[PDB]
Amino acid sequence: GSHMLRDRLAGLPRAERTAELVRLVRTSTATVLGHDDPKAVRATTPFKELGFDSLAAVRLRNLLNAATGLRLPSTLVFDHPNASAVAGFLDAELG
Repeated sequence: GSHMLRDRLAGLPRAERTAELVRLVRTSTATVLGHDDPKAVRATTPFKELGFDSLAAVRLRNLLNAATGLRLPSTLVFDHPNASAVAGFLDAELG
């Protein structure tokens, strides 16, 4: 109906989920830079290059919060070389 939304959220497969969070992570990531340009990301892009450290590293984690439910690890933007990774760390956090 509609309320089933959630059910669908936690009802989607890992793939779709990853392919979903990824897309978000990508846009979100680039968003942290203060720009809506995904062309500046390919999932497997260098986060460090993207311009992530602490503020930009948190700004993303802050948004990613609405993409996972938690505050994500402060190292998330450290152990993750690219978004493709973030998708994982987040997935593992979702699983």
